[PDB]
Amino acid sequence: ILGGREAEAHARPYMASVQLNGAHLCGGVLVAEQWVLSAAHCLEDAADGKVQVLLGAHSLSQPEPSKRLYDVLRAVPHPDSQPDTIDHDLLLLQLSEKATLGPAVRPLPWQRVDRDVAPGTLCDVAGWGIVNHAGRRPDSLQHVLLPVLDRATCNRRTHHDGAITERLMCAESNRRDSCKGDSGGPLVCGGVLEGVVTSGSRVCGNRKKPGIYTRVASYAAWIDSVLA
Ligand SMILES: O=C(Nc1cccc(Br)n1)[C@@H]1SCCN1C(=O)Cn1ncc2ccccc21
Repeated sequence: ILGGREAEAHARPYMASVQLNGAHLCGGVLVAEQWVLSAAHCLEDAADGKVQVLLGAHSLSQPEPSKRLYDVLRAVPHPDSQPDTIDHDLLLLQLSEKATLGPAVRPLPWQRVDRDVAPGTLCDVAGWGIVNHAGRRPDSLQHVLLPVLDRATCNRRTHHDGAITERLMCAESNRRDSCKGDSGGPLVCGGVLEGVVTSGSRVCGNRKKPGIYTRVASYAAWIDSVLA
């Protein structure tokens, strides 16, 4: 998270860390007791290794009572996802067993009604992604409040040149943004999951290239289908 604050310890119980060989790769959001929603390209450059979801954390390294590592029993990518495109950049991970729910582990209600988030709405994106352009990996959870940018502005040739589909949404990127490793993370507006940070390689902190987030309500039927 570029230009953000450190998150309040365990204030976002839905928050998950998709890790490979004890190193954080992507953010994730607990959508059900045994399901974590993330991005489709998080396990791409992955070598022979242990893929695990960390729940109940604030610090990745320090011990916490709430912290629990889970094995990925099933990794369901969106059928229409491709490595080449940021479209349908969703991946549902089923945990080895149901998550032990508590004040620090609670699934987030995700938007089921397909309505665009009103441009200007202040949304909260959190993650353990790089905090500076030098690539400093934060140990503790970080977050930033970004206003939703309208698709028309986002699709300008100077911006994303029509790449933002009706299934995607945007947020402002002037210094304050989401970045590398924030991918797969949640975009929460009014305590409800609206977007998922894309795992597509982009350029953070520049206002002319806004943040791209996959609208969950746009893929509500697929999520429902998988979780059942
Ligand atoms: O690269 C990734 N994770 C990573 C790398 C270094 C440091 C940290 Br913290 N996390 C994940 S796994 C493969 C796709 N990923 C992305 O973060 C993709 N992505 N998402 C935004 C972004 C910006 C610049 C470059 C890549 C970007």
